[PDB]
Amino acid sequence: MEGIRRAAQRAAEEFLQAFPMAPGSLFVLGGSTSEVLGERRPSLEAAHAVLEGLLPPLLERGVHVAVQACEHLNRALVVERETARAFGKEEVAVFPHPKAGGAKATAAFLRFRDPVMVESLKAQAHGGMDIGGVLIGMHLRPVAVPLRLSVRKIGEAVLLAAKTRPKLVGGARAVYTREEMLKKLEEF
Amino acid sequence: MEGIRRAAQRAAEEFLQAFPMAPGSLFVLGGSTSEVLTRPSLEAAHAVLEGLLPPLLERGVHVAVQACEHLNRALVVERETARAFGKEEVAVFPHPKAGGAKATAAFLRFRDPVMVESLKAQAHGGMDIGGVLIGMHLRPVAVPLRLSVRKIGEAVLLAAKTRPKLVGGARAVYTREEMLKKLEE
Amino acid sequence: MEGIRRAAQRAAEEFLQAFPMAPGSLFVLGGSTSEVLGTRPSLEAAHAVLEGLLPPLLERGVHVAVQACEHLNRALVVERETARAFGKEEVAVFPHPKAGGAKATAAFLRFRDPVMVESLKAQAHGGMDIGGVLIGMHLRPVAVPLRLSVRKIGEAVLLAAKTRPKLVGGARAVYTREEMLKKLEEFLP
Ligand SMILES: [Zn+2]
Ligand SMILES: [Zn+2]
Repeated sequence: MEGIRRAAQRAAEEFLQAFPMAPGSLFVLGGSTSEVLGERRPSLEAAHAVLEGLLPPLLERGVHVAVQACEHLNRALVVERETARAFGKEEVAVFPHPKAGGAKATAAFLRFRDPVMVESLKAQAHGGMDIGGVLIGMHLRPVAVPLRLSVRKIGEAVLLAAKTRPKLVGGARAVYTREEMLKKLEEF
Repeated sequence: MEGIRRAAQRAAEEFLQAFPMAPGSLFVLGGSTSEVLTRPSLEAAHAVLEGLLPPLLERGVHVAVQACEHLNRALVVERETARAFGKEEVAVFPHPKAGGAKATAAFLRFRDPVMVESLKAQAHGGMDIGGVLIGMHLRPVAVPLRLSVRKIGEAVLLAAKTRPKLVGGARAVYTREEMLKKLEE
Repeated sequence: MEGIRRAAQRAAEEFLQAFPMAPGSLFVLGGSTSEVLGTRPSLEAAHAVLEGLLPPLLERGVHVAVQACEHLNRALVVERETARAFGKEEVAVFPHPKAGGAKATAAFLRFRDPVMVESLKAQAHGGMDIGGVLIGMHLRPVAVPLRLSVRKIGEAVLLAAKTRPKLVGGARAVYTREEMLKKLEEFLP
């Protein structure tokens, strides 16, 4: 599953290269292991390979990671106790398993230190990835911006990565860069 | 009056046995001294507080005391509690005939008390002495606790803790074991 | 111009006298420099207003937000540390006089690490509105207008407001520690 493992690390590095997530920000991972393995039921092997490759890069930058479980658990997420506390998350009571929750949330639950399940992130993630068309947008804060990365797939699953950036505001006379602001000042 | 305190201490004792509230959590007390004895009693308020407060405070649990409905159930908390929990302070001073004896006894005993609008449903547990209701202050899901002490004085005691919502459909599981058993398959 | 900074300085001192804001509190400034002048904006008039109002607030550890005009949806300039302390949402834009006003632009130029934020989520404890631009949307309940001796800044009318807790309770309630102790006598032996 090395390529799953390898492709995972790559995307995480590419992502952070394009979106240098600061310490304390929050990252959300959603994905389907059945999709990662294609048409050949979930896979724990694949699950651990994805995490194996994806998590270190983010953890090294002190970025908090959340792993969304599937719809049978309402998409509650596996997070470290400290992340729930740092982000004011509401804990919900359930324990994931491949058949009820999925292999990726289950493997995350086993690999974390003091995992807890949370109802949602209250849409506070700053960036994240969707592996396999499971959807992760509900977890991201405005404004989500899809990121085209060179790594287009993790196994056979289509990879969708998104960063977030602030809303663009103000009317026809407004500007959006410091450079343009300075020109309006010279003109003034 | 010492018996009211003794029932209060046994209640607090049983309550924390079943729900060992951690440092930093919030307990809400609501109650009517009139029901413990329609005239409030500061004496009865002192006994209930002496019985309830020490075991909570020694655990680092924050305490809120709900005033009656004439002050719209605004509660008494230490200024630090209002700060840790992002509570909104309102302007009023309680007295037994408008606030009730217990909010009054708390306001006088607290180091730096403020009246707050509500706790924004943040409490992890509490007690209702006399059926005055405290549910609106508790975070989901409130689980009432059976304690041997069913009354304080002549007032019924309702005690409750809180716990996370149970979620997931028919295949979901709820204990680490059940999970393992599921992995082994 | 010095006349404008002096009226700003008097406004400030008097305001903080009537409402001694604590460190960590939040003050909101809104205004039209064109109104101060008595048309187009002026960075000089902005400069005079900020030099008069900001040193006394900052020395008390009060966080300051400066409201841009409606072309920028009244987003506000605040230090990044303030956006963070008050859980504010950063918005993407750069004010300039013609779009945002001179006051907000001067704040942005002067702050150390400025960011624009969408609103203050009505968390401000007090502020000033110079010229009738409105700042009430930024104040937490209950806003209380203060009458300062300083009524204008330049030609702009000055409106200053503090905030205080909602007064609650029915007919039997009391509102001072004094009234409370008296009510307790009457109950106690
Ligand atoms: Zn100057
Ligand atoms: Zn200066």
